[PDB]
Amino acid sequence: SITDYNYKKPLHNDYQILDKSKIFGSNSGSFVMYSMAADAYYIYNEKESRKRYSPNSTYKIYLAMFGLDRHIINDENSRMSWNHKHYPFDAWNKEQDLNTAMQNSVNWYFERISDQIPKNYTATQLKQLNYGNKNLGSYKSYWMEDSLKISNLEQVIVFKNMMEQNNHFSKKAKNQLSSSLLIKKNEKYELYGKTGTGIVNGKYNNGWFVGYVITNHDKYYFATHLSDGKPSGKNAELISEKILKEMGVLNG
Ligand SMILES: *[B]([O])([O])[C]SC1=NC2=[C][C]=[C][C]=C2N1[C]C1=C(C(F)(F)F)[C]=C(C(F)(F)F)[C]=[C]1
Repeated sequence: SITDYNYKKPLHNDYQILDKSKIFGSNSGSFVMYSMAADAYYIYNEKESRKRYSPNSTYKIYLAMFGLDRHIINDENSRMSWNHKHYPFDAWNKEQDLNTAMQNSVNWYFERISDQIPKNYTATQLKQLNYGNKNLGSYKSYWMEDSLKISNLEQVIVFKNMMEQNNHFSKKAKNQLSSSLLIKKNEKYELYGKTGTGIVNGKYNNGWFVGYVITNHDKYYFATHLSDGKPSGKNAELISEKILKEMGVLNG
């Protein structure tokens, strides 16, 4: 409870300090990146990077993986019919597959997955993944400004480990998840990721962008968290992309 707001485990790694305060501007937060070739971490605002926040829609990454693992969806059929409930976003008011659900951050699709996953399986997975505080609370949308929290630094460690280590998750599930996360591809790179946005009292409280980049030469996992200013998922994405471009990760 007391420091389940904080990730205190140190890195058995090389960790390079960054200054991206100019790109963040009047936004508060942190940026973490890991290079697979260097096996090294680059961090802006290491202090903020270890403070745990609700993952919001970034957790859909994991609900997707859990849904694939448990065969709730698969590569032949990940489609789910709209139940004819009018949401205030037209992209939600229709049938979805994993790709559209992930792209448009359709809560009801991922809530429908969560509803079919037994709590004991989720507790086991968060323990094995080392996902943040692993706090499931009431087990009702626990990832949306609720009990479950994770740090920006952990967003990178946990995602990298889940994808890159040989674990109980199949390659095909990781591949289908990856496809759902692809944002941009040109001759130089592929950019994958997921936004998250928390809203408290009609105001932005918490912005995320978690993802990875494949180039010709390397693979980088990264995440941006915004705690203040204009802390939206969209804004976290723009900041991520400016930082990655500057660092030579994104060309073209
Ligand atoms: B996840 O991205 O963190 C979920 S975002 C989310 N969930 C809800 C529930 C109720 C009301 C709003 C809401 N949002 C925000 C949202 C956004 C945006 F604010 F983040 F921009 C955008 C969209 C969409 F238009 F579809 F792209 C839907 C919801």
